[PDB]
Amino acid sequence: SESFVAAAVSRSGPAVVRIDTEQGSGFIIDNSGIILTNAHVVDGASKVVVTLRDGRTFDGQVRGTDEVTDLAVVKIEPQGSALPVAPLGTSSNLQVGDWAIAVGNPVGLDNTVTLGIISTLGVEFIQTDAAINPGNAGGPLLNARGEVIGINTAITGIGFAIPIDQAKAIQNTLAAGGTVPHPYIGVQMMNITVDQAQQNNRNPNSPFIIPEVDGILVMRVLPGTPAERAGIRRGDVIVAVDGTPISDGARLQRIVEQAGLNKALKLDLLRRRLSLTVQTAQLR
Amino acid sequence: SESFVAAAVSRSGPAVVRIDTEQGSGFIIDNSGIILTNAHVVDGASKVVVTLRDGRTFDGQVRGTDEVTDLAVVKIEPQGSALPVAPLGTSSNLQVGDWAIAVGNPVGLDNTVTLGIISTLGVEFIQTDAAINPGNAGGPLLNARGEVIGINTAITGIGFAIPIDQAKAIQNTLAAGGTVPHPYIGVQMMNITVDQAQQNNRNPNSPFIIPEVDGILVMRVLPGTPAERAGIRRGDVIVAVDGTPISDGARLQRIVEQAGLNKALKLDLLRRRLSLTVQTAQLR
Amino acid sequence: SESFVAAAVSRSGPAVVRIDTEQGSGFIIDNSGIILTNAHVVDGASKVVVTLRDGRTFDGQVRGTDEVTDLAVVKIEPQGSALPVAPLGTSSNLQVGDWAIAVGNPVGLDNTVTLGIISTLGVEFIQTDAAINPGNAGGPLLNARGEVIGINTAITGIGFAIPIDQAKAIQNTLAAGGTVPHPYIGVQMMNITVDQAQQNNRNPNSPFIIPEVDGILVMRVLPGTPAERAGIRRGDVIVAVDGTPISDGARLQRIVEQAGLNKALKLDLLRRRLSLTVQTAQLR
Amino acid sequence: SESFVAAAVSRSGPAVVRIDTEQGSGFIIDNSGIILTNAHVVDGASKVVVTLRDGRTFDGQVRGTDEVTDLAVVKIEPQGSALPVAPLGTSSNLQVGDWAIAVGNPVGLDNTVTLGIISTLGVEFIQTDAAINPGNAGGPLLNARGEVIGINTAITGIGFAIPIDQAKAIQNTLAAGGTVPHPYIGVQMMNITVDQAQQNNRNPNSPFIIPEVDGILVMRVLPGTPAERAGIRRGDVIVAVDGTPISDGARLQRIVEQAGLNKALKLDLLRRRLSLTVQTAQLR
Amino acid sequence: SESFVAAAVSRSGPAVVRIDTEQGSGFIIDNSGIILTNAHVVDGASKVVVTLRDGRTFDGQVRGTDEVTDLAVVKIEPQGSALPVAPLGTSSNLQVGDWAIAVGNPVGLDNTVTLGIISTLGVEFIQTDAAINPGNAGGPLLNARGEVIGINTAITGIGFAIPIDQAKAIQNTLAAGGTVPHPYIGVQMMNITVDQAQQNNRNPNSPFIIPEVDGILVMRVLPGTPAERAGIRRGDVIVAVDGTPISDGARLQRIVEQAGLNKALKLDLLRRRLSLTVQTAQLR
Amino acid sequence: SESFVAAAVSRSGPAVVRIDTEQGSGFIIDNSGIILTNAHVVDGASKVVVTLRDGRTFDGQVRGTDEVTDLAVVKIEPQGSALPVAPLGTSSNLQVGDWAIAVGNPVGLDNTVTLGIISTLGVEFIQTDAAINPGNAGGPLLNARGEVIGINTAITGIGFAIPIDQAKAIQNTLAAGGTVPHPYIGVQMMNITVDQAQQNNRNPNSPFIIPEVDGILVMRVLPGTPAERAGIRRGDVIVAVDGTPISDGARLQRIVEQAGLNKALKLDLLRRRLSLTVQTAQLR
Ligand SMILES: [Mg+2]
Ligand SMILES: [Mg+2]
Repeated sequence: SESFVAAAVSRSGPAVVRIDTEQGSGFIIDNSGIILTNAHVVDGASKVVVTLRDGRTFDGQVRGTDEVTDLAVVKIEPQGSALPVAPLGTSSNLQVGDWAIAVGNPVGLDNTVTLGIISTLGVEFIQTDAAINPGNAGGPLLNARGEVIGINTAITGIGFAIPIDQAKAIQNTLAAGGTVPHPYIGVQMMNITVDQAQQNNRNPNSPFIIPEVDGILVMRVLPGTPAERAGIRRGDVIVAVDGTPISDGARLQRIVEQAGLNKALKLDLLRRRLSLTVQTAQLR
Repeated sequence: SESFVAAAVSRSGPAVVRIDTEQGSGFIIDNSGIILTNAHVVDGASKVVVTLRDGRTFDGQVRGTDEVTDLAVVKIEPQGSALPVAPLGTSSNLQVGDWAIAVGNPVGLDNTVTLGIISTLGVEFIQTDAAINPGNAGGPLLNARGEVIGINTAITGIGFAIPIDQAKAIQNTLAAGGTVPHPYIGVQMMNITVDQAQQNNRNPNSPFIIPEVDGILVMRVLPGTPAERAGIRRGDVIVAVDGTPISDGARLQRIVEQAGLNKALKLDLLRRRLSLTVQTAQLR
Repeated sequence: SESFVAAAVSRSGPAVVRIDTEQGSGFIIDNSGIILTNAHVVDGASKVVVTLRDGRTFDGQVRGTDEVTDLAVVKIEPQGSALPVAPLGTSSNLQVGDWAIAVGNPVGLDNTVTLGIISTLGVEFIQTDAAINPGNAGGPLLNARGEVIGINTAITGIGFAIPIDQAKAIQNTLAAGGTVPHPYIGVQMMNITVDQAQQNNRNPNSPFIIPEVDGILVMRVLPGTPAERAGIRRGDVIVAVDGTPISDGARLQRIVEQAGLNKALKLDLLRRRLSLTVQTAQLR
Repeated sequence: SESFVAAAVSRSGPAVVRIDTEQGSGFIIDNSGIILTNAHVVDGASKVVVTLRDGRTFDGQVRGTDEVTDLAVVKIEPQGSALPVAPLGTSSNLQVGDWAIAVGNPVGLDNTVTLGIISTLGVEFIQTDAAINPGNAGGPLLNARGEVIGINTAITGIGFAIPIDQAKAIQNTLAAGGTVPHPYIGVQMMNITVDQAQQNNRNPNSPFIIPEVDGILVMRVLPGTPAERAGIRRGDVIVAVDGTPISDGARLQRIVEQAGLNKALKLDLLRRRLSLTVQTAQLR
Repeated sequence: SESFVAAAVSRSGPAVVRIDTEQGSGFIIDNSGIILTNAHVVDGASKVVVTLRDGRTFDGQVRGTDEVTDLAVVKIEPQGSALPVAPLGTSSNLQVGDWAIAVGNPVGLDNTVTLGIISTLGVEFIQTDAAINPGNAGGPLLNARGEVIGINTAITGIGFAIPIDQAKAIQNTLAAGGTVPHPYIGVQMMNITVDQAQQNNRNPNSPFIIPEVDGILVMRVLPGTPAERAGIRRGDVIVAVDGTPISDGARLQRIVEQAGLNKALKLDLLRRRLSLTVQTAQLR
Repeated sequence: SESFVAAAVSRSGPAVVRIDTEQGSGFIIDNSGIILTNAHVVDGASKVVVTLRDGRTFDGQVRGTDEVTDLAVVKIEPQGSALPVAPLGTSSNLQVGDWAIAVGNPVGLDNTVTLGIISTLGVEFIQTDAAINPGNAGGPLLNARGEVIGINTAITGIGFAIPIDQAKAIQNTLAAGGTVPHPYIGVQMMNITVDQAQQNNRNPNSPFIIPEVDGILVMRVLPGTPAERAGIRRGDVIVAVDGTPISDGARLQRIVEQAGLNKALKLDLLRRRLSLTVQTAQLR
């Protein structure tokens, strides 16, 4: 009778809510009034209005946002009949080609639904060709069974969603109104190849000579950052973190994250050879 | 062998025609030469050319259009072999998430087909993420079985279709060349909340003070309308139709429609308190 | 467990490669290192870099391109473990409405996948509503079983793909570095109807009077072509090829192709009545 | 003490008025309330408001406009103190390089003045590099002595002015509310040279072959005109008016004007050779 | 030998300086290092570099700016040979049509000079058609004798200059680093006519009914102003200042200025009839 | 009777010609048919048509162009009545503020004239606020007496003219069809200050560290130039030509010009310290 899409919607779309600050979608994940959405939906208003698909409206309190992840948590007070809940899936089970259903509640009285698949898997955003629109953003992304596997964002036609397993790791902290830790050092960085460095040094108009190595080229030192304060300059080649050699910027990020906030890291750089200690700080 | 899409197409795509005035698609709904399409396809030409998927061309007479609904009826003369017919479904059975197939015949010799789902259900347009293109517009929107459930229009990526059950109510009148009745009074109107009226009255630069009530705020009086002729002004709050209180613009529309053409309605308004009688007229 | 999309991807996505000249996708079609892609991906670089989904990189030699078809062949040297291969389907079995899966490898370490259907069938491009993006272009278009039925191009939302059976006819020639033959004469041409010619001649501002016939109107003589060299002018009506009457430009194309390169064709034209011989030349 | 500009302004700027319909400048040319301005200033309002530099306001009646010349006449009722008057010069005495002073009264309480020279002399517009602005348009253009030699228009930096001697020929008719005669036939026409016709006929993509002559090529037949009604077509070469040969479009214009309204002219044309009679009509 | 322009330049152009913060022109008005320019040239840098036409460079201290007037004063230390000085004229002697010469020193080693006239006389800006360019802005505007009558700004082709007599009234205060007083109340205001109020009240879509009077219509209440704090709303009609009736916004401005800073004014308003006291504050 | 502008025009405007290749102005400078104009007017056509203000047309031969100066020489054959000639002035006598008159002949039958002054004096272009338009470009720029002091170009409102004394130095060579020598080395170069180099080195994102000196910073090495072939790189600081120190790019240009074509220059550079020999080549 019903397609599998209409069925998944029937499972999880009741709990998809409209969110208005004076706008987008979110979804209730616990009978106690915990609601997930995007930071772009709510921030920086601390007061929102939630509307259930059934037309019940609630005074929503923004519990906190994490701009780095584009996630926020809103709480409402469960009065009267029980709040419908969307069941959460696991995004680590996704495969490219899995069905993907994007549900909004932009009006408050019905769901908006679009269908597509998982297009890419890496925030490590899920990519999908399920059309993602305003108002549909901040709503859930379901798998074929109707479980939440992600949170739509309005970021072609390809759309991005925050994997659910990332929200599930951040949810406690955001509900408590705390700051999610995001350590960084503040450089735009690029993996540099020796063929790329010799190629660079052949060009009379490259901005700077590069020491013909496999490394992490500092492309830019962001203002106000630990990297600027440590004295790092554009054109520096990062050759290793403390001891371990590196040629991959993505690996450097993971070393900085595993360090934590307010940790000193020692960097091996070429400018000459130069070691500098950077104090990780919170990305803002 | 064939997917369900290819099957539905085989059922109803024979009857999808190309329409040219010197362009878009339509479909034959009766063996006697009755064809449905959009008003935007044909109007305001009274003579079109119809081409069947099989390459037979016919001199088409536009029987009439309804611009308010975006619907038109074209008739051809069934000579020779029988005209293929698309079977009509029922749009009141649709659910969000149901499959949706948009078929055109822009060239005249083959169908254009796109696949998506029903995205929203409210003209109360069907929304679909089945890509709707020029030339594909005015063609049918099928369900998974191949029955017509709507009429594509070229109005993201989200597309709009006129539900079939609306055409089926208008079809006799348009085929006879009559005017479909569309009574209105000629106001852009907005539901006003007391928190919205107090919020409005807090702003030194709101255009006008609003009497702090739940009502229908007149946002604009359209020129040449029954509302202008009755003396209604921007900033009037409609408080009730005759007797019945109202705070919903959508409800006012339904009262005006249920009235009919050339009917006097009594409006309760705040400007002071003021009653005015409006004479419904045909929307054009 | 896996949808049919995820399964087809598992079948053929291993062989989808990233292609970089200093960018797009291609796919290995033979264990000996033969790779297909678009001409737009590679041309006019004769050296590219191929990356398999598994992260193995190869020094790719562009074997040749055919700009008219938008096809190119790249060869790599199969060292070590065997190159994964995508199985080729047959595009003459496609029907509109058949599922269509567009696979890229833009990064080199994973597939990009989008889902849609066959939208049109006529280069006679496959049209699909499977979203086709940069980086996803030059990759394969699969059927529901995972066989290659086409080659994506970045040419709405509707996308174009080169049918596989066309590549399969060109592949030997391109791999050998030869030129695919594309004979033409160099006219923009239009089928002219007597109602269209009388309609034209009614307009005081038509550029030229047309002899009120069914023919092939020469709309433009391209510079440097066999048609310019034969003396053909804009406004000429082609009435027949040698002996056979013609009113269809598409038929004229097929007569010129069946002729071959450096073949004289005799054209019957109205300007007066005038016969001219054109020497087919290679389209560039 | 005063430059010659300030002196000319003192002479004629009192009579420069502001004109508002709910805007631009004009000037009083007779103590009885006759005011000149542009058609663009006033049309198509029949009621304007005039303001003298001294702040006196008058209810102005538009007496008529001539859109072809961009001239209009406004009348006011001289009550109280006498209306200041600008003295009229003669534009046939102008030479290129003569000083030119453009005066407006956009506000109503002061003049706007700009200085430049006569740049070109051919409506046969005076060109000047005296900056001509909105509000300054419709005001007078003075010579170094302060006499009106033209009427500014807002048509680089080069500005256009209607020569005074043209207004002086139209003024009686416009004041009486009559229509100024402007006979025409309705063709965009071009002088054609034999080198230009042979050059044209060499181009395979010229719209039409031209009979290799010195003539008046009809470039376009305007819709609704005497030329369309006479059957003239684009690509016709006009070879002579009745009897007199012609190769100059500007000469043809003067023959049509000297004819008058509703006069039959016989045209010698090449299409073949063809004579057609055209009935001059009023340009609108 | 020299035109009068070249002579005036020789008189005052020596003292025209280039001003750079890391740009525009200024001029020395006193042998002690006092320099005038625009606020837009310098603000908000407190340190600039001055260059004399002779190539001497000085470390300039910005003494203060008045953004409302677009004026600033820069001081340098007169070492060595005496600073050249431009003599100041009087702008109250200007007449429209007087010659006007705009001098810059954008490079530092020569003057830029343009010639035009005084176009309008009302900050009450001088308008001129002497071309005013970047780098030429902040330099002096001379009369035919070479005296400074204004200060160019880069605010068609019409240019604006600050009259010298306004600078001369502000110069002491700016040199001392004080704030020039600019009292205001914070309303966009419009003179309203009874024909304009009846015309307004005829329009069903005017934002508000106007009490059919000659007054000062409050068009907007600027945020953060004395008018917002006094409770004035858009659509209020100001009928009088304390006691004196008013229908002219320009007159209200002069009453507020003559009041001074931190003065209470009583306003007669229609909304009903309503009196409100406003506390003048400094325009920023 | 006539202003001084009309008089200068009468002196030199007869010799101002229209130039068409299938457009702009030029002027006859010798009774033997020598005509000056801009390179932009004619190049790269070797055949033009000249029209005298009196309506005589001549077959013009382009004798050569110098793109670096924007100058060209056209020759015609003096048949019949004598060619009118414009007398040449001397641009080294110009002063800023001197009157300047720009004359064109765009139509062929009259002059276009605009008036302004000399705005700047440095190709070392004359700047003027005499409006310079298409068609007026390539015509002469006169002084108040009517002598040619420059050649208008269509390069605000400020216009550029080539000083006559530069043409007079190039004229023989261009008339003979030779190449004017323009030696260069091919660097975009900038005077660098120690405060600018320390300022640069403070910025973490400057492309390169600069050795804290007064020099000539190489900003860019143009492709295909003597500088690229000598191995000069972006970021090099030129410290001296052979022996003589330099901190001024304009001085370096004059040393290269005084060298001539195909001369070796020795450059002192910082990169380290480095000397390189550059072979001057012709600027193209
Ligand atoms: Mg889709
Ligand atoms: Mg000017």
